[PDB]
Amino acid sequence: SGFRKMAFPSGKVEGCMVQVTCGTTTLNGLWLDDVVYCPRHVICTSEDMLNPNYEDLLIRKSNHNFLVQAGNVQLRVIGHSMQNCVLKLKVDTANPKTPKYKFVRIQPGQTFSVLACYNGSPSGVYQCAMRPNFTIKGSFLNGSCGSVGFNIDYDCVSFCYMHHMELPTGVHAGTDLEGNFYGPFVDRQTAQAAGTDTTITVNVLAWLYAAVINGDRWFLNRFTTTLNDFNLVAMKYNYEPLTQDHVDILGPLSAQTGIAVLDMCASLKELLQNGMNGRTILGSALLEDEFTPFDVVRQCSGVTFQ
Amino acid sequence: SGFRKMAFPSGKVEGCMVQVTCGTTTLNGLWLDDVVYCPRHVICTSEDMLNPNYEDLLIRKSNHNFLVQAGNVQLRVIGHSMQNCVLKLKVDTANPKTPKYKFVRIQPGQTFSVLACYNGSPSGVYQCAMRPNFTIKGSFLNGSCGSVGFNIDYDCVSFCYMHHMELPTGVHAGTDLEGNFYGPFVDRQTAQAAGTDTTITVNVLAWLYAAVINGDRWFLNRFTTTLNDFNLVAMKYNYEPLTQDHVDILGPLSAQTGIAVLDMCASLKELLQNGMNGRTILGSALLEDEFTPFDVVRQCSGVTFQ
Ligand SMILES: [K+]
Ligand SMILES: [K+]
Ligand SMILES: [K+]
Ligand SMILES: [K+]
Repeated sequence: SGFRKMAFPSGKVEGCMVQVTCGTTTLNGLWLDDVVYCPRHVICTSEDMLNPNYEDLLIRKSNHNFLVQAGNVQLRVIGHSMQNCVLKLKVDTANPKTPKYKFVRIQPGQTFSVLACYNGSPSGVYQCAMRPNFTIKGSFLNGSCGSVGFNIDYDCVSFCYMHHMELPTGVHAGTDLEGNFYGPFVDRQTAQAAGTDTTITVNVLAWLYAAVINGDRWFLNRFTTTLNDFNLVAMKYNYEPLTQDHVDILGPLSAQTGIAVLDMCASLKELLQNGMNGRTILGSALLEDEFTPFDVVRQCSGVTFQ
Repeated sequence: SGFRKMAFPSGKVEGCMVQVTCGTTTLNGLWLDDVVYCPRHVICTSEDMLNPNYEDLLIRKSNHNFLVQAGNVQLRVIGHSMQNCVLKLKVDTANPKTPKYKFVRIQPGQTFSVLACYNGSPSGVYQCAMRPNFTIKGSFLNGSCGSVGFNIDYDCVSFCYMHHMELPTGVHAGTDLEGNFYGPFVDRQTAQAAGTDTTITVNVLAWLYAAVINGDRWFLNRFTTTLNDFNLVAMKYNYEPLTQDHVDILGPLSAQTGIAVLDMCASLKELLQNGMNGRTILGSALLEDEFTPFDVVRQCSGVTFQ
């Protein structure tokens, strides 16, 4: 039945994307009700970026400094405020296409769909994971800033990511929609080290469950392990520790397949130690770690979105 | 920076997905104007499937045998016809969300976005390739039939695929939206061998160009080759022949990178012969072949969609 990097449908988010211009910067903004959210670095010139005082830069801005275009329609900015690193432009018009939404702060490991936009217009949609070092390995160009990551539960869009910058290593960094960066990053043009990246253990397990649901059973082995002995081996291969919360979230998949998490863990231990012997799991020769337990359930059980 | 399996935004297609029920079979249909398109095997019982006479089964169907639900809204079927393997249900209501669209028959190697649906509701969106054996390596479950593949050019949705069946090997087969199967497949429960699957050479090349644009240069080697000497090696590794047309299509990427196609070919030759030596290209330990030259340009140049 197959298994793919599968994104949410983008329709609900497409209707919220606007173009926001200030000074020499055009990026994207998120139009929900009568508010447009965008990265506040839109207010900076090249020179401001080196050491911005955002409180002072904003005081010196006026509503008229901001041009927001929604399609062929200029939105008039009637107010402006700043929440952490997100700029909130109050506009004259509530988006008639505002979906049900929440703003959620996700954890490292968790995945979301990205709607990459340029000039307020969607370019494409792809699935991403928040890396343990709070970066995301996006596909973003110049003008992508303001693009958002989201999940959908039933009819509710949970916005969890807004893109702010690309680091020198080519990976991306951003905020929740309350404006707080994921990770030790600041919206300043100053050198900033991503922490060292690790592998999202709980996701690799989830993906192995996915492999079992799709028939692949070769990696199932006769060994068993304790959580602690597993985490010792994990550590050595630059894997995130497996928590009890992780074991609990894998519960559904363990019940669906009948294979216990610690059993699956022992199978992963051996994959880590010995390798794959030129075999593949779900078409991959590497252990894939950008699928959450929930992502697997949703793809393997057929969860739809209203 | 970065490179992902990136699907078109699904919004324009989300509004066309309906639920079509007939007897006990529920699948998806495509609601464009006052017509709903779905796979005609929806009219078959388990027993009909073994050797259906579709002309006769349909004559014995009535408009009232078909339940079409669009959201929480029953569409009344007021007519039914059959085009090859697609059922066309005339309904009382033109879809108010019908986009600009064409129905296009794609060729093997070309890619498209799939909006996987169940019960007329989208589950996810992902990028796919028409395999050289006219199958697609989808992610589809029971009830996915009627789900469509599409591309978007400016504001126009080109529908190119409608899902009809899964083969025993777990790969999928379907029709264009005129109802003609891709490949030697029939909407009948009779054994059907997919031809042997080969690798889409021109796409692997395009993806290597993508790798070069994203900095990866290790696989570039000092060798060069003739097209014919390349195709001899390709054959041995189950790669599609490289045509002159393929070399011409890769022109843009060859110009962007400055690496000539035959030069890139020699780099692929070596990858095929020697392997990767535990190195990776764009995070992958396998040669990826589900990105067209155009897909690479589009993602690396940032083309948007309205
Ligand atoms: K600016
Ligand atoms: K075991
Ligand atoms: K495409
Ligand atoms: K070369």
